[PDB]
Amino acid sequence: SGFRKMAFPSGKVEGCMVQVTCGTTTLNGLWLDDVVYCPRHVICTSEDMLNPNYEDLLIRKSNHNFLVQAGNVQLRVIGHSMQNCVLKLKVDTANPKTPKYKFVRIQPGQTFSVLACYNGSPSGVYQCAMRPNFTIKGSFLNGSCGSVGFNIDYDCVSFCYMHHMELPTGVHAGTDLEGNFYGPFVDRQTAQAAGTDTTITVNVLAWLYAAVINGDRWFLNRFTTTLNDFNLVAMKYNYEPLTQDHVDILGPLSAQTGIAVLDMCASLKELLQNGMNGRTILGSALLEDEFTPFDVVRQCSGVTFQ
Amino acid sequence: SGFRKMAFPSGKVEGCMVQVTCGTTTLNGLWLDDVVYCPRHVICTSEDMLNPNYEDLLIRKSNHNFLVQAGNVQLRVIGHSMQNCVLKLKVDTANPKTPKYKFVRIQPGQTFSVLACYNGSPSGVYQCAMRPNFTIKGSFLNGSCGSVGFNIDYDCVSFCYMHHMELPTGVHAGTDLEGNFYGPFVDRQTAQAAGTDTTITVNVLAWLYAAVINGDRWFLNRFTTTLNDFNLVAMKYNYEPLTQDHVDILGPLSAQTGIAVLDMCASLKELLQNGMNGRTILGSALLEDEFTPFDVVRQCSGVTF
Ligand SMILES: O=C(NC[C@H]1CCCO1)NC1CCCC1
Ligand SMILES: [Cl-]
Repeated sequence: SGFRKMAFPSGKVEGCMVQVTCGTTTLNGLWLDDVVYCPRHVICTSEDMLNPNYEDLLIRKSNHNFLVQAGNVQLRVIGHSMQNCVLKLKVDTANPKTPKYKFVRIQPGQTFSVLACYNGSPSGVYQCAMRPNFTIKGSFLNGSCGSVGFNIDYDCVSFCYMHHMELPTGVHAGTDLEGNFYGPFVDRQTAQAAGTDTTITVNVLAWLYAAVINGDRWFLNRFTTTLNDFNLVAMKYNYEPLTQDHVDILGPLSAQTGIAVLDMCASLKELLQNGMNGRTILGSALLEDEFTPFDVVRQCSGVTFQ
Repeated sequence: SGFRKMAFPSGKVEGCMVQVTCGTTTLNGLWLDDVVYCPRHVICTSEDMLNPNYEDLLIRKSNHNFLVQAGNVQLRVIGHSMQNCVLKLKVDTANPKTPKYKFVRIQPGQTFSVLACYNGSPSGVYQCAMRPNFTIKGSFLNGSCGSVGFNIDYDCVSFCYMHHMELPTGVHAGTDLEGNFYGPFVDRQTAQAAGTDTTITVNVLAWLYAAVINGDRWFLNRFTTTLNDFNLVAMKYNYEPLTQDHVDILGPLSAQTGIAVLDMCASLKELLQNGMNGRTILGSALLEDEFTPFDVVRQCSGVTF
């Protein structure tokens, strides 16, 4: 039993991290097979920050303007190309530590692990979610660009995020491993701001189901709600609307606990109205929204504590 | 910027985990050099666990009674012995992925990373604190025994914890890697309860410093206090006493922020007496106590391995 923010074991990703330097700029790259992936903004100088013409800057680079270092080894770059906002450096050696891997673009609400790195070396691992406003609430310092987000479902590493920048409110933005930004952001230093963020309702509901599995019952009630009435209330607290898709996703947790999804929705409406009254749920005095239905089933027993 | 509960990268430990089976029991072992470490309770039947005589159970066993699997490879056990509540299985092959390591016993208040494992496969990593009552608040299912906890210093892994059991309240108890329990626990199926727990004051202060570094400042005030005055308040709230060593350890953060420890102590006094008055700190409505001063400096400085 117990319930914790849990990251994937980072080892398979650790063996892929390298350092990339171009000019005076050093950041992280991801070395899979014979390609190193990194943010294309590595090729910018100071006057290129507002309105870089990436095609123009890249054509001006030779292979030997890129210093790539894997531990103590220099890897020789033998080719370069750009894909959207990611740079792809061809090197003369395939990474012998390359895991089984794939690239996946995720949707808001999904969770993943981040391996934060500086100078091609891992600093730490933690769990994040893609926020509804397409940002992530990370922990990143200068030098952390090129750090990646990943899942490991069943021996294969699914890469879903690469870190590019910090926005003015202190939240983070980046791309998939095909170089497409999450959300409306661009790799320019022009003024940009995240939209107002909301709470990931389906994830909160999942976490309430986790609480019940771990033996909490204090927040349950005898009421139910229509889906529509729930949404009208929830939106007044800056909660995301719950779709029928979301209702379906919670069906297994519903069945394992014997509490219907709209039954649980009524608990959540009550909690938003009353607060916790000095109590906690699973070690929090807030409603947690960074655990998916899938995370909860994976982390929990298949036996409820009644 | 930003601040998260962050584990050490687990790769160096992932390469050390194996599966150990004795009779019908499978759990995890730690393979370092030519020895596999695991909980001694692996050898017990259900009946045994009520009142075990480990000495007697162990002499009765031989090498071939222990099945050690590292992925698809069977290790040959060539010897066995017990040290406290840990079993040591000598194997015919040194682990070629053995990292630079040592065995270290930690103190209550200190944090570490747990690599939760099942059937010898790493499953998840998370950061824990050793509670004042010597439990950890972990996340463990059946098959997790023998999972380990550790810190990293440069390239050196310090192993500090091996998971043995769950207590009735859902908290967890285990040993150091020399088999000595943390806390007043024994490895048998009998009635055991954790003592009443306390809050780790120096860690709360470190977290308030992390909040300030990240621009979260509402709880700061013009006041200061004395160790004596604070401790009298704190002890009233089941907060551990703040020692002078604790104050010295916070010195780096006090200097980096311009909030002196006793200045920050005055803020924490008010939070205890008054609550958070509807606010949050670093996205929490509780006072978090599972980050050490060292944790905060490391995370906010960007130390690497
Ligand atoms: O439908 C999903 N995301 C998009 C929604 C969430 C906020 C508004 O739009 N599902 C995610 C949660 C479960 C795993 C992925
Ligand atoms: Cl997704």
